[PDB]
Amino acid sequence: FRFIGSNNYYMHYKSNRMIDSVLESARDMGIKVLRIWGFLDGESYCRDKNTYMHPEPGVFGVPEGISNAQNGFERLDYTIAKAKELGIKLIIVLVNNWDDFGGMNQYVRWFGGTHHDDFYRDERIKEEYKKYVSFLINHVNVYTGVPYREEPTIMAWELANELRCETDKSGNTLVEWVKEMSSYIKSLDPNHLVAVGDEGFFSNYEGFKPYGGEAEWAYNGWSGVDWKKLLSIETVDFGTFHLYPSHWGVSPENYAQWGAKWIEDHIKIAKEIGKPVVLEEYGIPKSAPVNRTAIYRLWNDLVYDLGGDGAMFWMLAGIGEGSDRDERGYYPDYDGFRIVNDDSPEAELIREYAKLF
Ligand SMILES: OC[C@H]1O[C@@H](O)[C@H](O)[C@@H](O)[C@@H]1O
Repeated sequence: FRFIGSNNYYMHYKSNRMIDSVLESARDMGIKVLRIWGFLDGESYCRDKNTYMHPEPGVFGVPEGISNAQNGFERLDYTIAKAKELGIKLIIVLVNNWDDFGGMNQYVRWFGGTHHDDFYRDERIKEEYKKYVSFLINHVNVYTGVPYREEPTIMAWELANELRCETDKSGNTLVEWVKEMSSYIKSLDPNHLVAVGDEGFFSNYEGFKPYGGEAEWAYNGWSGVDWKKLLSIETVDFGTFHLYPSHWGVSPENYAQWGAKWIEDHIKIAKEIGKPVVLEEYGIPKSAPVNRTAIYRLWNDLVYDLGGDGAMFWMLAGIGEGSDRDERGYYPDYDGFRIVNDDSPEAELIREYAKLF
């Protein structure tokens, strides 16, 4: 199974109209897999979206006594049931490295820690993450009757979006945490694939250096991620990597070749370990002084020709509503990476490549 995929982060708190639009757009475009968030941590983040998943330790869903709120499990249930109908598979990520939707720092605040990376080390935090993930994976979808652990529309669980641990540049903290949590998920759900959801950083591997000497930190272990070691974990089924040369220090004239080398290196390493590998987020800003579609074509050709298992752009949006609606009625392009199902050269490229993979 090889595919063109995408990402959408608002499938657990927006309306039926808006969810139907993203999933219908994916089906129309040929996008087979959508990577979505399965978390909403912290009372302030829940209140901001009027949607509750994990507002406090041991509270899953809407707090007793709060009325007029959405339950993010019910919105995720609706998303899964519609994806099932429309033939879209879902990768569902279980916490954010970043503060959007609470993330690791929200868990550290709950447990009175002092650094983001206490999330990997404090046993009280690790226990709360396992309680959350157990609740989610055992949750019975209210539109299908099928618990998520038995739902084939879900392709994979992912431990943590873009996990990093800068406080341990040896890589060992993340290896231990990924071993513990991926084994834990397999103990709950022996059916589904498990992956990490990280960006794919290397930790000073002989003969792997960045294109053009830019963004060395992504090759030399700065983030505390040793991707090869993570991919070798028995309870990890496939490797994930992300690609944003414009965020990482690469010059615009080097975005294409830096990204090309990044894809080549990840596929070579995963092929030697013998597990599948997915480029699960990539993006070039709409305003970059290069042809974004030709970069996306180059990177999709490389994944296709080198035998990578999937290429997933960040990100796909559909129609918008309320305060999230732009000049054409769509959910707005807030970050410069949005693609929608229109006549843009990027949308045309995605439709063309979805026919190939
Ligand atoms: O904070 C810097 C990092 O921020 C994240 O939001 C992005 O996804 C990364 O690409 C970036 O390196």
